[PDB]
Order: sequence, then structure tokens, then C-alpha cells
Amino acid sequence: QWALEDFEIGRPLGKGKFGNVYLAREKQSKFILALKVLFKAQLEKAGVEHQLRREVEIQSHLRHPNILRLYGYFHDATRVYLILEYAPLGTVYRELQKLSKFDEQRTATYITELANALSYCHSKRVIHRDIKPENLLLGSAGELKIADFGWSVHAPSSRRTTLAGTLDYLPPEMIEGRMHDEKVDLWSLGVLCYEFLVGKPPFEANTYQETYKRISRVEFTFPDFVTEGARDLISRLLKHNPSQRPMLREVLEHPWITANSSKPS
Ligand SMILES: Nc1ncnc2c1ncn2[C@@H]1O[C@H](COP(=O)(O)OP(=O)(O)O)[C@@H](O)[C@H]1O
Ligand SMILES: *SCCC(=O)Nc1cccc(Cl)c1F
Ligand SMILES: [Cl-]
Ligand SMILES: [Cl-]
Ligand SMILES: [Cl-]
Ligand SMILES: [Mg+2]
Ligand SMILES: [Mg+2]
Repeated sequence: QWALEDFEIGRPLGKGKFGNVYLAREKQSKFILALKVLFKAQLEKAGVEHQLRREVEIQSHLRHPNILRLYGYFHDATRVYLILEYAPLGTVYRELQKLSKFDEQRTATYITELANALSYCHSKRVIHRDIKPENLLLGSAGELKIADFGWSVHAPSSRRTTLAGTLDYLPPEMIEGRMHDEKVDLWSLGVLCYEFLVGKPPFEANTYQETYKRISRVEFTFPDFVTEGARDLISRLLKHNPSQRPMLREVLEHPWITANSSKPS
């Protein structure tokens, strides 16, 4: 139905490994959206056609306040275009660069919004597996929305797709190429909570080889300013054994979360 001629393209919004994303306006309605442009040659070479389909499958059917909407799609023989909800306050990645560190209220509120969205997905045994700040977007009232569901699978799962950039948000069972389930997202929530308070993730290292070792051996420490309550929650999430990490319900009722979040569970 939609074609490229139906849109006026504008401000570049961001670049991922595959997605080139631009502000755009539909001519007849004046509707503002984010147009995510993918190159067919690149998708084919990397073998990630199935990730494009998964992203369309999940995000086109949902209507959750903390998950980014996908409205539709079209294509033209060199490119595929995804028509996305525009997030006008940008990425959490950009916001952390701006502020350097988040206070406890902002942090606990974001973790609440993340746990609300992921609780919905886990109830369907869907695991995201790629929760990192560049994939977390902000709505007009500063509310967090999870995006980029291309890596998502139903649990339990193995891995057949090659890992890309950083290891920093992935748990031991994922980097070691073992069977995995919902608890992968709980580990990543712990990594985020640390990174939001401290300004860098807990296993950050200057080589890939060293990052891998730090993750596999769960080697992290806290700076002096991180409070007892935040240490308790992060320590519960960053457990080597997935079965020992809490359920999202238990995160949402943790005393430090309920004391500091400005949003309810
Ligand atoms: N709906 C959106 N609104 C505003 N910016 C966006 C939106 N979607 C993506 N971006 C920007 O584009 C970048 C890449 O988009 P993403 O969907 O993650 O592509 P990839 O699948 O290639 O990682 C994001 O990290 C963000 O900077
Ligand atoms: S992740 C939240 C829930 C969800 O994924 N629902 C859904 C919608 C459409 C298709 C499939 Cl497989 C789904 F799981
Ligand atoms: Cl499809
Ligand atoms: Cl350390
Ligand atoms: Cl353990
Ligand atoms: Mg991305
Ligand atoms: Mg993607």
C-alpha cells in the first residue's frame, strides 16, 4: 500500500548495524513518524531476514505504553522500510551521555517501566535478549519504550545467529553459547541498573577477551556512592546461575524500587 512517494523525509534520527532511521511526514495526513531504512543486500549478506520478520511480527500487533509501536512496512527492490512510532525525546543512551549518571529516582523509575514491559513479554515466554540503552526510547512525556525486537525468541532457546558488537549486556549462558530462557533479560536489567547509577556498565573492559572473562566470572565491584539498597538489587540480578535470579514481580516489589520509583507497577 504505502510507497516512498507518500513521505517527505527529514532529520536523521540514528544508525544501528542495519537500520538507518529518519524523521518523516506522511503527505496527506501530515502524520509524523520514524522511517527505518534497511538495505536488502546487507540483510541477505548477514543472514538476518528472520530478524526483520520477527521485529514486524511482534511490534505490529502489540499496544503497550512501554513498547514501541510499528505501524506498517513497504519495500522497493534495494530497500525495506519500517514505519515506526516516533519517540521525540530520543534514546536512553543519548540521555546518559548528556547527564553522565542518573539519580536514584530516575533509575528506579526506568527499571519499573522496563520490568512492566518485560513482564508482559515473559508471560508469553518471549525473551528480548538485546536490552541495551540504544534500544530504549523516550516518549513525549519522558516515558520509556522498548524497541528493536529483532533478536527476540520464544523460550527456551539456543543461539544460531552470530553475536555482533559489545558483550556488555549479555549473561554467561549467552556468551558461552548455552541453552537460555527468560532469565537472560533479568541479567541485562541488572547491568542497566548499575550503568544508570554509575555511568558505565559493570563488566566494562578494554578488550573483548577481557570483557568475556569478567562476565563469565561475574567480576564486578561498586563505587562508594552506590547505596545499600541499590547494591542489594543489582547483586540479586547479576547471579551466575539463571535460576537464582528473581522474577520480574519480585523486582517490582523490591524495597529500593518502591521507595524511589515515580511510577507504579
Ligand atoms: N522510533 C524512533 N524514534 C527516534 N529514534 C529512533 C527510533 N527508532 C530508532 N531510532 C534511532 O535509530 C537507532 C537504530 O534503530 P534500531 O531500530 O535499533 O536499528 P538496528 O535494528 O539496526 O539496531 C536507534 O538506536 C535510535 O538512535
Ligand atoms: S513481547 C509481548 C507480547 C507478544 O510478543 N505478543 C505477541 C504478538 C504477536 C505475535 C507474537 Cl508471537 C507474540 F508473542
Ligand atoms: Cl513479514
Ligand atoms: Cl572491578
Ligand atoms: Cl550463582
Ligand atoms: Mg538497535
Ligand atoms: Mg535490530
